Amino acid sequence: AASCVLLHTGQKMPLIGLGTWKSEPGQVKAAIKYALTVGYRHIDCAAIFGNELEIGEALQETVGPGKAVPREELFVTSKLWNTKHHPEDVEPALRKTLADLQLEYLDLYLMHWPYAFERGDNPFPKNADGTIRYDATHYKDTWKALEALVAKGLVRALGLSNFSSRQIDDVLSVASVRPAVLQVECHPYLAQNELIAHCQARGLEVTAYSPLGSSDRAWRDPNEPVLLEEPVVQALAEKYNRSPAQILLRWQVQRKVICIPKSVTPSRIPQNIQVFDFTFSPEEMKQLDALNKNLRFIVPMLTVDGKRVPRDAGHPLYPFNDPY
Ligand SMILES: NC(=O)c1ccc[n+]([C@@H]2O[C@H](COP(=O)([O-])OP(=O)(O)OC[C@H]3O[C@@H](n4cnc5c(N)ncnc54)[C@H](OP(=O)(O)O)[C@@H]3O)[C@@H](O)[C@H]2O)c1
Repeated sequence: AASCVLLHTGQKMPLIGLGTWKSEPGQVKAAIKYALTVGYRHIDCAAIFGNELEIGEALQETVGPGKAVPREELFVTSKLWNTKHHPEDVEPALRKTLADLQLEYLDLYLMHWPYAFERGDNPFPKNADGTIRYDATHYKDTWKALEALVAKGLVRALGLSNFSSRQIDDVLSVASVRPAVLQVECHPYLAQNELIAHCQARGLEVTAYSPLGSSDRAWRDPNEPVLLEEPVVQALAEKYNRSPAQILLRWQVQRKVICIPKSVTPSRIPQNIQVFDFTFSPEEMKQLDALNKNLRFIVPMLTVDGKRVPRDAGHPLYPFNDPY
């Protein structure tokens, strides 16, 4: 039970994938192997997560010309970190990921963010005051260097992560290799309808990260409301005899949006992919659609005067200034 969408490159990309953000080492390995046993065929990774090494070890014993899962039947994604936007660094950054992942090619390689950070070995270049010392490379230059990778057959498809509609069109206006996927935060509170309509218009499929709301991200502490716990989600969870998260994921699945739910919990892993045997009626979709309130949770902290404000909102290539 795992449907998929067809990318413009002709690749079959499963609607459900295994997220690995914060899936620390000594934990993601166990998660990966079990996920594969339960049907997962789509794994979502990132160099910044600092766990691709352990992921490579899991795939080294579950995927191969002998294991239970053929390499070609797996869809592996990864992303180019912000400190590797300079054209020169792009291939070394990709290769490194392949080394850690122990693969010969990625099925999808995404630019993690449209804005760059000072190049170097420090994933988070700060200075004195502790502020992030950015870089000025434009995403279009990083993108052309990313295209050379598809040429060398190191990556089958390219995509964008955290890009705005304007930035997406900016890449499309000069692309020799067109983005196949747009990965953004997406769930009932941030439905991304406008962006989704935009991508459909540009031939890009949409991947939703933090589909459950990230439960509490790597930084958050409001007080309410909580995506899970919304009465509609609970009502549907009761009606279809499924967990609140399955309801959130099914919602995305039903509207053809790819989801890469993250989990290192044995009992949730199989549940997060088991969202293909039930369906919501049009009215229930409407009810879930009504939860939309253009609210995004995956943004910075850099607390200032007892106030939470975006840390990188100052970057000229910041993706969240425009409506979408
Ligand atoms: N491109 C980007 O910029 C970007 C950024 C961030 C993340 N991502 C990707 O998106 C993936 C998922 O996003 P996300 O991890 O932020 O959030 P998410 O998948 O919405 O939520 C993950 C949290 O939900 C819990 N959870 C998982 N399944 C559950 C279930 N069935 N019921 C209740 N709780 C459940 C997890 O706990 P346990 O693990 O303890 O089960 C974890 O604390 C990441 O792993 C990563 O691959 C991409």
